[PDB]
Amino acid sequence: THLRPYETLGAHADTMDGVTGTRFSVWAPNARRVSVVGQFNYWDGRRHPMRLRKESGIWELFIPGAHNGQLYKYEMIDANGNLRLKSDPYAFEAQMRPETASLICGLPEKVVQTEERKKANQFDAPISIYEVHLGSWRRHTDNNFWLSYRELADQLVPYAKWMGFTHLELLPINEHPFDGSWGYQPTGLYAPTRRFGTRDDFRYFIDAAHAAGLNVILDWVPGHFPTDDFALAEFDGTNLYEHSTLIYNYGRREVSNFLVGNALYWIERFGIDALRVDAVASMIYRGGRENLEAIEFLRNTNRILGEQVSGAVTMAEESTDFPGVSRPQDMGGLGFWYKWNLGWMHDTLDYMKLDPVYRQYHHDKLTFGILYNYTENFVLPLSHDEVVHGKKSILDRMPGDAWQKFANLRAYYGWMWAFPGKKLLFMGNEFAQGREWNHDASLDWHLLEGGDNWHHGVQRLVRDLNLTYRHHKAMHELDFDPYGFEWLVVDDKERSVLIFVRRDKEGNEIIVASNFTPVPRHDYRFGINQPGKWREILNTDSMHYHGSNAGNGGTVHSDEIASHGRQHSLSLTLPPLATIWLVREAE
Ligand SMILES: OC[C@H]1O[C@@H]2O[C@H]3[C@H](O)[C@@H](O)[C@@H](O[C@H]4[C@H](O)[C@@H](O)[C@@H](O[C@H]5[C@H](O)[C@@H](O)[C@@H](O[C@H]6[C@H](O)[C@@H](O)[C@@H](O[C@H]7[C@H](O)[C@@H](O)[C@@H](O[C@H]1[C@H](O)[C@H]2O)O[C@@H]7CO)O[C@@H]6CO)O[C@@H]5CO)O[C@@H]4CO)O[C@@H]3CO
Ligand SMILES: OC[C@H]1O[C@@H]2O[C@H]3[C@H](O)[C@@H](O)[C@@H](O[C@H]4[C@H](O)[C@@H](O)[C@@H](O[C@H]5[C@H](O)[C@@H](O)[C@@H](O[C@H]6[C@H](O)[C@@H](O)[C@@H](O[C@H]7[C@H](O)[C@@H](O)[C@@H](O[C@H]1[C@H](O)[C@H]2O)O[C@@H]7CO)O[C@@H]6CO)O[C@@H]5CO)O[C@@H]4CO)O[C@@H]3CO
Repeated sequence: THLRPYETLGAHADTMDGVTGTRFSVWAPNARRVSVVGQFNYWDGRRHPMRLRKESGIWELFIPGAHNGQLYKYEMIDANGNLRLKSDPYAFEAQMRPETASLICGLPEKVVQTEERKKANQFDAPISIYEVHLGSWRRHTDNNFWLSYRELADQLVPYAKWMGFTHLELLPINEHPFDGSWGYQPTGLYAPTRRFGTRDDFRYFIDAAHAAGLNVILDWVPGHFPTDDFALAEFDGTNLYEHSTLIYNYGRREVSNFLVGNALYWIERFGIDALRVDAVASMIYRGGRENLEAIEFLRNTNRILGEQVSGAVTMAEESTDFPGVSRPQDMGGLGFWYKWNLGWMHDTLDYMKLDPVYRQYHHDKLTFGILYNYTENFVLPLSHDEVVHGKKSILDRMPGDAWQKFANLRAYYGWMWAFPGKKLLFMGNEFAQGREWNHDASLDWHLLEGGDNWHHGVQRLVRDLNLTYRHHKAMHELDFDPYGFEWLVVDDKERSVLIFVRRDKEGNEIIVASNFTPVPRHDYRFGINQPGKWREILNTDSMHYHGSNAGNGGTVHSDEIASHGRQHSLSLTLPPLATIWLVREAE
């Protein structure tokens, strides 16, 4: 099939009877004369000129002498044309940023997705995502140097495992010239950025995450076009990948193939378990208002991906409300598995930002999320996009003095981990970093030095939340089935107390109660479905995270006393600015 253009183009290693070498392949429909430079070729085009094939379009030439390990570029005349030293677009590795040349390397081996890594990707799974910018997670203390891929294999991977995440999500690791793009303005789409080491160093890093029982989600940018370093624009002299606001042309089957391959490339040749596409709204908008060319391309890919690599999922962030982004292509379209719930993020943060005394008027911000919960398969994200550009850290959004801010933050996490939808937390959120995220420095790990403090408390809470959320199927099995969620107290606006139930397929119930004001609530009676002995399995006010240790303090048995149109009732202590999770003890 014509499906994986990385398996044939690029710069492979082939044999031509005994004599060994490097079977090159580029792509230009016009051009007129393209050849190969490098260290095996003295960087001069009149030593190895390359021969065209007219039907397909690929200029090529086996070369007996150039090995895996030597630098190279290309050299072409174009539609008329000029002289251009073009970079291989299928460069599986790229030189350091002196000249940004390519490098002769093969395909890395091949990874078979396990059945356990597929099982961690499915709708009924616990999914907690640690999202990380590899360039600013951590840095060496003495010189502020990046950690390598192998150092991240030793430090980021165990830290994520211990913290209880199921997934690691990397910002784009495309090669790219500018740090401050974070990876969203790429040059080498097929090359693991050399900032952190070789391509095999990065492959080693993925096996390590895999060894630790982590899936790796990769941020994938098929919707951002290379605008820097002349790399992919006016390439052959005409407009191949580029069109005629410097966007892509997903027209030709060989711009499609380039992209479809790149998705397949990471999943198959590194072991990547999920891809996340950002800004689908900018991809399919800006005939109709739409961009029907890009709608077809996503719809296509997510069906191709669903049958080739049947276990690896896709996720999307769409900033309008294009309907059914996470619904099958046959009707609605797009065909992703998951979608980021930005609406939820905006609504709940707005709620958290409110002075607690004003919360009674904005109850709607917490209860609205159920309405549209079953229109998409949702990821509750607390992303990098939320903590830069003057938007503040998540911690600094909270009202109150220091202790009140932290208690607020803990309750919000308590609530978030209970609420229907998968989970995503950006690095530094877990220890309540005070400052906005700075891509040019390490995170504020200095906060965690010295005596045990409030940041230790939040980090502990995130790990307990992760471990409690995994474990109990009620917390994660039925995110997308109305059966998995039922309000117990939706309408206590006055006191800002919200209670609801989570449910597994067996029908076990976990009660989540949030008190969003610093007024302690004693003897708060509410109705329940399953009478019996009840017990706290989670309490954001526990002194373990530096709360006041307010709580129910033991087993609590219910009463046959009606409440909220229900036959039996629990009467509980609700701690101030706090959520608690209750479980039913078996009889
Ligand atoms: O420079 C020689 C250096 O070469 C090799 O470094 C590699 C390394 O593998 C990677 O770190 C990477 O370097 C990156 C950095 O990671 C990136 O953050 C940035 O670094 C800047 C820093 O942000 C900034 O602090 C400062 O760095 C100063 C630093 O304060 C001093 O410690 C001093 O560094 C010297 C070291 O003491 C010494 O070990 C040696 O370093 C080698 C290293 O052995 C080797 O691994 O010499 C350096 C002097 O360079 O001075 C530096 C100033 O450079 O400034 C830098 C730059 O803005 O920069 C690079 C991004 O390319 O890649 C390098 C090389 O490929
Ligand atoms: O703009 C959206 C919505 O905003 C306001 O709704 C509040 C509501 O006031 C709160 O009490 C709470 O709603 C809770 C309920 O307490 C809880 O029972 C459950 O709701 C379910 C209902 O039991 C059930 O009726 C059904 O709702 C259907 C129903 O056929 C229609 O009502 C329809 O809703 C539309 C309304 O016609 C329209 O008024 C507006 O809704 C407003 C609402 O006016 C206002 O009070 O638009 C909606 C479009 O949906 O459709 C729904 C099904 O989609 O199913 C619900 C869901 O389980 O859960 C809710 C949600 O937590 O919170 C909401 C939101 O702030």
